[PDB]
Amino acid sequence: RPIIAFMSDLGTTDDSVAQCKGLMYSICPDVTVVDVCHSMTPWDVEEGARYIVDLPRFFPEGTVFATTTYPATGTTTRSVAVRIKQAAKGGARGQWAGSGAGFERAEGSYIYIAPNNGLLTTVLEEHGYLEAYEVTSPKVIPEQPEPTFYSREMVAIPSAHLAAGFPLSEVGRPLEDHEIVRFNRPAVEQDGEALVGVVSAIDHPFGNVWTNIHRTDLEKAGIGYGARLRLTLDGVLPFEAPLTPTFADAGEIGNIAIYLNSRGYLSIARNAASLAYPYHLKEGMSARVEA
Amino acid sequence: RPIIAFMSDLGTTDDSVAQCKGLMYSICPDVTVVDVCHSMTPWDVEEGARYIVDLPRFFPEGTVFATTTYPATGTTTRSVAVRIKQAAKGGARGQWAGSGAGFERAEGSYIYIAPNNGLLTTVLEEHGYLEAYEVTSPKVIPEQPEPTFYSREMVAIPSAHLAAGFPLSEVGRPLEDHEIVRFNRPAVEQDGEALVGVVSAIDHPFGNVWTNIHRTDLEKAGIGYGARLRLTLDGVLPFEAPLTPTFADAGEIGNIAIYLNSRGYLSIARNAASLAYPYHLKEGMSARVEA
Amino acid sequence: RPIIAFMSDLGTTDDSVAQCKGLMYSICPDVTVVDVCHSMTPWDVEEGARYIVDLPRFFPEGTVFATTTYPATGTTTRSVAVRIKQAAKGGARGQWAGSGAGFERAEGSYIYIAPNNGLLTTVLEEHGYLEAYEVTSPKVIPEQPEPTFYSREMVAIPSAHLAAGFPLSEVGRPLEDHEIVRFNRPAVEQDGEALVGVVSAIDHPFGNVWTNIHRTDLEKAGIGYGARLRLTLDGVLPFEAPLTPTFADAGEIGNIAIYLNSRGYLSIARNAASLAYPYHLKEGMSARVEA
Amino acid sequence: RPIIAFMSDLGTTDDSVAQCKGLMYSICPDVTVVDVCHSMTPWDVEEGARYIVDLPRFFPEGTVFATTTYPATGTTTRSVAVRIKQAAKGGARGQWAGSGAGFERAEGSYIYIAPNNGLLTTVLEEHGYLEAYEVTSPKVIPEQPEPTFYSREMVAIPSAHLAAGFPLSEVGRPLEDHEIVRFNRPAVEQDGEALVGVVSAIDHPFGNVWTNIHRTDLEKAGIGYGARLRLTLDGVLPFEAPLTPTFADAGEIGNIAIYLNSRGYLSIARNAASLAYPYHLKEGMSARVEA
Amino acid sequence: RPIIAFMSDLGTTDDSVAQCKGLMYSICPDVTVVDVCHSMTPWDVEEGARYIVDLPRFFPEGTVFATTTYPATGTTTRSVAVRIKQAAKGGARGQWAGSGAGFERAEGSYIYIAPNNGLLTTVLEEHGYLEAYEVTSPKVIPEQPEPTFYSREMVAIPSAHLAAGFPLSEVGRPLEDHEIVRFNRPAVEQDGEALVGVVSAIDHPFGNVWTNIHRTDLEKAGIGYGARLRLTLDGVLPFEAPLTPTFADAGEIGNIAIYLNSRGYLSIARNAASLAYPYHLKEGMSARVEA
Amino acid sequence: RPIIAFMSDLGTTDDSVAQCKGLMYSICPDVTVVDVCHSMTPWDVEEGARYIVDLPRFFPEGTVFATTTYPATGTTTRSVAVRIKQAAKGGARGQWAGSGAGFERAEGSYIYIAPNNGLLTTVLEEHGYLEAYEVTSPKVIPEQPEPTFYSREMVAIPSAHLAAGFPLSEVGRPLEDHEIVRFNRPAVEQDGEALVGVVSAIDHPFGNVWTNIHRTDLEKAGIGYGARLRLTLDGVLPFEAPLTPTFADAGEIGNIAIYLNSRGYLSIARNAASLAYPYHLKEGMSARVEA
Repeated sequence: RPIIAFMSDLGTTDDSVAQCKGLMYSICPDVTVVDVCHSMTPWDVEEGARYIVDLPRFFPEGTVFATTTYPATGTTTRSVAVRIKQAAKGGARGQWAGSGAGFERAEGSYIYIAPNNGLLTTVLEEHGYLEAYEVTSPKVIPEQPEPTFYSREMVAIPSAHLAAGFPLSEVGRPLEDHEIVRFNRPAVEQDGEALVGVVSAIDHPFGNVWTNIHRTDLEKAGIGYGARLRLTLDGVLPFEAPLTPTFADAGEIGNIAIYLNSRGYLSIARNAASLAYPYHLKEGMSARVEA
Repeated sequence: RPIIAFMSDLGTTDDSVAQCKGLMYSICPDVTVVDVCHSMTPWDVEEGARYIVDLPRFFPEGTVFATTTYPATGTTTRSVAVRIKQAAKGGARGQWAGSGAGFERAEGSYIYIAPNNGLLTTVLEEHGYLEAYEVTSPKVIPEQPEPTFYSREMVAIPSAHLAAGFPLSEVGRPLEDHEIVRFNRPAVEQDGEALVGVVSAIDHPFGNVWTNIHRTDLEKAGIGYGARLRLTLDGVLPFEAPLTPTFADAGEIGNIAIYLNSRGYLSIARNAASLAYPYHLKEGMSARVEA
Repeated sequence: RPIIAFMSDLGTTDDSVAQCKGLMYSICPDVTVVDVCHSMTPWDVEEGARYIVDLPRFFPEGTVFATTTYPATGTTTRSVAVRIKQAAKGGARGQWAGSGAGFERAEGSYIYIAPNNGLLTTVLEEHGYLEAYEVTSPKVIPEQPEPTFYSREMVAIPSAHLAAGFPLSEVGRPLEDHEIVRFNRPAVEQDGEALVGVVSAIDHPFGNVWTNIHRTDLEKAGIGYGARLRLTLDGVLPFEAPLTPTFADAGEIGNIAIYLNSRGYLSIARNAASLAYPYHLKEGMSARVEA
Repeated sequence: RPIIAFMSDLGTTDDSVAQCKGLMYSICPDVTVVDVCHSMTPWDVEEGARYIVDLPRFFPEGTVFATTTYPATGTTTRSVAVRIKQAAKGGARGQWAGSGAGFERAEGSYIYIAPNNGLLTTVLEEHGYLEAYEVTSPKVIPEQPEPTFYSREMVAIPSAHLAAGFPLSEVGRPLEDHEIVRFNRPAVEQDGEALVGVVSAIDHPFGNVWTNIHRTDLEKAGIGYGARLRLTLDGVLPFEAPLTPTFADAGEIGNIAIYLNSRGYLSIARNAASLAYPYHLKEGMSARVEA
Repeated sequence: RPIIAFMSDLGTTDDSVAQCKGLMYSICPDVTVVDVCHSMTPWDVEEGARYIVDLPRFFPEGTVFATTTYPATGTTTRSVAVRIKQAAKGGARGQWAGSGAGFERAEGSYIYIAPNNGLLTTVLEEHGYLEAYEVTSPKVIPEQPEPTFYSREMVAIPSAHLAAGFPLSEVGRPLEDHEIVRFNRPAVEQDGEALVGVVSAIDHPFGNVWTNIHRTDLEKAGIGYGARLRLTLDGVLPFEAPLTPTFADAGEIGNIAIYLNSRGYLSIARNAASLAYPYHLKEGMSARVEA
Repeated sequence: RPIIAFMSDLGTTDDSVAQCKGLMYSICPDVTVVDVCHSMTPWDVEEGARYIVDLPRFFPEGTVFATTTYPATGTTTRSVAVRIKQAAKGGARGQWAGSGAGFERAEGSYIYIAPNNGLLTTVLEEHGYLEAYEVTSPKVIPEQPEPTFYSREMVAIPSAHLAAGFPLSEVGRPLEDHEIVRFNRPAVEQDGEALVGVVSAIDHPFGNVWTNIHRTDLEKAGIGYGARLRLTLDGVLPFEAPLTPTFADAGEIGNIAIYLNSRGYLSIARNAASLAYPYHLKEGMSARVEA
């Protein structure tokens, strides 16, 4: 029952993803390929990271995550395959996914194969890893790899091999922690009683506004459900609401809610209407929260 | 060979759909998940209805349709699961689908699971149903559901359990008919010789115009195949043609044709050209027809 | 593991594709359906041909290609099914796809099924074919096809039967080469010591400019890696650079690279930046090249 | 997935069984056919029952037992198809079979199909049944059955339809418990402090002797492990020994051991030597035990 | 879904058959090997013929029949492969096999492969054939065959290739009819109103007596069900019984029945008791029948 | 595609093997179970050895050989699982099995699992081994094994786990060479010019006589094909014939042939007739050869 969950910047308007899928089913005959999304901004490793960090707990043990945008295609720079440690609990609260109490997952049950460009920064940060290797072996990549299509050559093809049970440690040499590339991110800043962050994403197609202020940052200022909040966007736009668990807790359609999203971050939205689209609110704008 | 066909307002640009899927494969490992589409206007129940009403006859018996947009997420509202009666004969004229004489479907062979928010209105009206239940069991939903992601918690997760053979009647108590929320289907109003209707959809990506005027509406006022027809849109733009089967019957590329769509409503289009896009014609415009 | 690769003009915004997939699973329960893409410009056969031509070397032998845009729906015109000859060697060097030396594909291993409207022009040009038949038999198409949906009736349905092992030569009469429709392909013309051509596509979502000038055309001019080049677009915009293997060989992020793409064509791009989008460069602009 | 386990009196020296197996693959192409044995004494239903009573706990759920000796072939009699109740814990202590703590089987997971001549007597005594039906529908048996081959016609063929998923209750009319034939079973009689029974089988190829005296029959006389016992066979030959778990607990090769077999019955044997054969001990000799 | 049905004189007491099977799976991984029998009397082609002649109608179309006893192992003799024409109807009345009306089989649908030593005589007589080839290709046999195991080298290995889809006509040169060895078949002789044949087999494990006098011989003599018959065996045993369809019509257990076996031949037996065994009746004893 | 090849002393007259196969299918649903044989003399390890020693080359790599005769059942004695090194060449010549030049088999591609009672003595001599383990883990055996059926509990069940891909080294502690029991192998003795051995087996159903004098015993003593030989059985029957490759090279049916068998060992037989049976020759009689 092997599965590959597939995330790229290849787009949905041509045959790029199909080329990758064909090779996958060739290497691992009865694999299931699951598309995450393929429409991220090319080269934005920070954005791709967001689409893959919370994946593991939803998926059956032994899932291979094939995640790629490949700015430096055709250079010396290679792919990293890693085995993660803890399929982290996620969510507003911090639980497993599934019916009942949830589906608890065993340690070291997921592999990520990605270019070594920092795409995995937040995966390693939240899940840890037990082992990591550079992907070099003639058995899992082409001997003459196409210079313009490294997602196919250096990610898709070897993810399929992994999926089929080609042993992880046989793909190439082990990498020291310092050889695995990370991007940097400003942390949530404190300002007395105030937390200062950024709008990290607009949640499409709804136009909810996700921040980088996490519950653990909030409850650092002793902030939890019911707290009467002021949340300033773009430095000039206050917004006052109490911290609620959902959209409908604001009353009337169109009314403002400040809440915790399903990845656990502080968000703002309207009840059954768009917040972000009418006022052109954007990823990148400042976000401050206070009691 | 269990199948879940999946429709949502989740979008195609993030990991939301993938999370649902992972759970689907976690619950029912042998399942095939088929995308319907994920790009409907959020909170537009009438639009989502349109994409799910015709599904059943095309699919193998035993298929679960997981269809969701969840405006009321995090509240007390619970999903409804229904066994439909008839896989209604369709086409533009009334038939089974498939090669030969088409594949006949036994009654009672499909299950829809959806928020009780009206999404199933046209499904129930076109197919009828044998049994309906509230989805409340912790055997098929989380004991602790995520307040802002009910499509995943209350539709995706239980559909998989239904797909895997969990007995329909164990998911929760049976619902009486009026407990199933309906949206209103405003009637085609008679004025003189003319039927005062509406454009119910633009058929993308061709840009044909679909109306809410059924054969039995034109039949009620005499109108049938071969009649010369005056259709006015938005109270401004007129068109005139005989009722025909396909777009090429109109003659030259770009010629207007008026027909019955592959589901039986009065439609209009150009031949191998777009009618809607160059004149900015929209869903919601008034549509009047006279002979 | 029979596979169907599916390319249509049906869009990603309604239930059209799902109707096709449903029938595909009804006819051939073990089938794996792989989406190529579904978002081509309606009635742009040259555009669709582009997304299907390079497909075959990537899939396991036996794969059926279901490829469809049906301008002439509901008329006399029937589909053509072809067993191709060579699964060609593609890319900037010309080789097999996959790990190792690649995956060698036996001759006559692939079937295409398409409207006889010229969609398969570059497929027949590049792979050749061994047999070709008109798809007319009631065992493989509906006895009464829906007039306005020929992709479902004349392509998807019979593709599934073919995937299931229905003998190719039984779908209808064999076709002589002259009965298979082609579109015109603009030649490369001469003026001074310069190959004159055209921009054949914008590579989305990167903004890369792909021309129709083949490596074999440059090889006739005496041009391999490292020759300074004057490439003019639209008849006013000039560019200058040597032929290099990848984007990184331009130096600075934003610098011009002139390369051969993963299909083997003269192309122009920016290193980790977009060329086409900022200057509104388009499929169809003149493309003149000189050393 | 689907399994048929087949036990017959057809022998192993001709094509009888292969004619059946071929019909099984014709009807259910995915089936796996497991031979139980085919060499029972023709018309000896007590012997045939022995080879099938303990079958269920060992096989995956859904498995079908095709079990036949048909002395009444060509007459008005029909087979009975039964869904049994519990896969009832077996062995010299009672437990599920398998690695770890064994494999748990849900109730109602198995189907036996057999002539209604008493073959299933001990199956129904030990496992119970939830439902039972006469096999008469022409959907599952030949319209014109071979008169002298009822094993193939009324057992094999319909066994395959059941394995394929035909509804049990659609094979024929339900049977009241009294319509199901049973053979008479020798009771364990009491004579002073002693239990008088019978030799129920010789265990080939080891020459072990099995009696019809159960662990439960012994618990009544206050007999468990380590009790010194005397056993008289055929009315002439006596033996004396304690009750031990295994053969090697007797010491010397060839030493007498008295134990409970893998079904929990009072047995007698020699340690890695044959008891029955040198002495011509036979199924059906009197068997008397006393402390 | 490819199938090999395997009949040999290899015996059941060693690894000989496992050796052939392992090769069979090596060549054709997806294959199902179905045992006919392996216990025939070595070098008795007439007996091996009886076990293979009635096989085709019970098996799915495409079945390869691998049938071998090889007295001439290690010489210049080669195997023969044949495509049979008609999968003949059989049984007491002459019908297709299976439920309902039984499963009709297409012409040209089975392949037999055997040493050219006469084993196929009755097969070719009953079914005819469309093509016959000598088996000599180094693609289907070893380049250096084991001199004493031609059943493995020249039947088992090639059958696997055939079942794998290797083209029949490529195995070697086509054979003319008289190149295929036949053994002599002694005719049933007419004697006034009587028919004079022989006992062709004892039907194990029951000890029913099978003659070579076919139903078409009987009906040519005016004999049919309900005819009062004298059937003299061994010259001196004038049995008397009506020709009845089955054993039970004889009445009491042990009573003599004269019937037509599942091959359509005149037979004699006891109702639920053995005829051959207690009186030592054997293959080769004269059989005369008359009203 | 996993295979268990299965050899035992369980017999074919009851449900013992069926019990083992059901557990095999429970554990590894997609396994194909191949019967070697089940009719060896109980407790005779020398004989079981013979049926398993030549297996490897004929089978697909990854095959698990489940081989068992379990005298010391119920004790502390445990099963040993071994990964062999060399899938040795065999036959008279010394080659690979299969068509063409044969199918070479990679090093360490087969696993044997057997009681530690010496059944593997000849497997390890012929094949070598890379790793050997005591089978003890509750992951691969029952926590409470049935004391009279260790073949099932300690061989069958764990062989299924190994076929299912449970890591070899995790069944229990590694075993040193001297912890692996072997039986005695009294050797071929040189008597000046004579070689003195023993009749190692009578080849059923043919009654050919196999010695333990190998081809290397002969080629070392300058005896190859063509040699005029004197072969003395029982110390008193001095047969005389040339060394030929096959039976038919002796001329007339019934004639005496001295040859090399398919295992490579010196043999005597008749051409198309039995040597052993008429004269009651036996396994264990003396066997002297000389030129």
